[PDB]
Amino acid sequence: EPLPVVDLSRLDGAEEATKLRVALQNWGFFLLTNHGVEASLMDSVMNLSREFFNQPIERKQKFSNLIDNFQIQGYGTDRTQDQILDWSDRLHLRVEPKEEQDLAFWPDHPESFRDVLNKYASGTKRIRDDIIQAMAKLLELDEDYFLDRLNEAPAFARFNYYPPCPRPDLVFGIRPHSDGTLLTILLVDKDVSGLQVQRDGKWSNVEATPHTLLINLGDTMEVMCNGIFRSPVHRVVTNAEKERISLAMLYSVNDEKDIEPAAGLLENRPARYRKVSVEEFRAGIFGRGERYIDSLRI
Ligand SMILES: [Fe+3]
Repeated sequence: EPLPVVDLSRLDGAEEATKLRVALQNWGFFLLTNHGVEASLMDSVMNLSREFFNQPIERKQKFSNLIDNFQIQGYGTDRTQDQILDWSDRLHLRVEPKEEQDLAFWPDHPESFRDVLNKYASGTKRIRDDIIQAMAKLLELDEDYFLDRLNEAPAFARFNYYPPCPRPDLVFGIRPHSDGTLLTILLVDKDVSGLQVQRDGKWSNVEATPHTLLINLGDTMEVMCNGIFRSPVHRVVTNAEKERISLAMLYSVNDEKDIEPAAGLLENRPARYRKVSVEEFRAGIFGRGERYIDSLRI
């Protein structure tokens, strides 16, 4: 079976909005086409990123994360826990709110890197709003339910470089996990991403065609939608033949309210998840064998 394709051009109107529902229900991931981000900007994100990661280690470490919160920023794969078996180099940048940016962690070379990221992040923010408004409608909440919870909310840019692994094995790479976000927007450089999603025990490949985006909702959305849609467990395996690049835009909600299923979804529909503080939600998704939001089922 093929990866579901969702056309942002047509996301109003039952035909394409229902395609989104059957993709959220069956795959958890979907491929987004006609999303309004120009192809040459996506190319630049990928190419300038590759250029940043192919530098000598000394240049990259000038942006290395500092050590004295949970969401570490800068260059490295630390989480006294460097993640050697990820087989990956990483750059993590807080992009939103724009006020809270810290340019000491943004690469100054290639010269365009900052401007290209900020340009691409304006496009994915708009995609986030469109996707999330469609979902509110699917949930038969009103258009702007989440938009209000998305004000001054954190958004991170996670850049991944995966050099080839001569000895691929499942102990290497990104291990099975669900995202903690409200929404995740992923940009990959090639038609081999290594990204896989577990559906009813089975792992399926998630591949992007040229210049499309891979979207999934995270655990924040699953609690808020009372599990009507589920945050998918996924992993990124290693590759012996090619190098790979990706950028994930990681969209969370703000500190204001608490994380609980939407009241408008609760008498024949009891709440599947307990309410908890955004501060306790963060600590639990960063905080392991068992999956955090399971401990919220009740
Ligand atoms: Fe993930």
